[PDB]
Amino acid sequence: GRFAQSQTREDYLALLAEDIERDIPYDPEPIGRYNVAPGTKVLLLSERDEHLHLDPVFWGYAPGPPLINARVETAATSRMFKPLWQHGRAICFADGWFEWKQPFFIYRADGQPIFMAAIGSTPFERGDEAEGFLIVTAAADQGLVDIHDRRPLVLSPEAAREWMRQEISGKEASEIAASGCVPANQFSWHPVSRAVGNVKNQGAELIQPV
Repeated sequence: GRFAQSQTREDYLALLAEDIERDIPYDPEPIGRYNVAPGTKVLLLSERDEHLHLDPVFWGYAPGPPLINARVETAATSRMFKPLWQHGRAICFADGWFEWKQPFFIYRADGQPIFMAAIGSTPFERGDEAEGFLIVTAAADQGLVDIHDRRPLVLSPEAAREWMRQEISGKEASEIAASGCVPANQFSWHPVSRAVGNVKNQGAELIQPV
């Protein structure tokens, strides 16, 4: 599991929320992460107290090496994940994600951010070291099948906002996940350097065609 989250907070928030619906202090500095790895703290978007918040949350979830993904096919009915599907929905924004067929970087053709569905342990603001978030995954569709069998569940801006709502049930979230998934025809992709494999590599070049 690996993705890029390189731009500024405002770059990611433009499609999701007007200024007054956010409690996300202004910071003009790019997040600047070209190679986001599991087991690190990642800026995670969620809704509480009627506002969007951005909290640094552990990418991983360990029961009693940590899990990093939750399959959409089973998460909502999972004995482990069903409560998180109900109460711990979030969004992890990104520029695109990496997968290894030879690594590829996958991103929206229109250049807009991807809003990846996530589930995790609320309250997110507690900075838990073990009970963090997971990225929800789906089966690869269309051209993506030739790269890998899985992909992140990516939601449209409308669906991402709905997904995060505390007034939305697990059942409603399952409907939103189905109808709001961004299909593969909306993405482009290209091979990138093999350097992305080593997490010590963090340069801007990692997302460029090779």
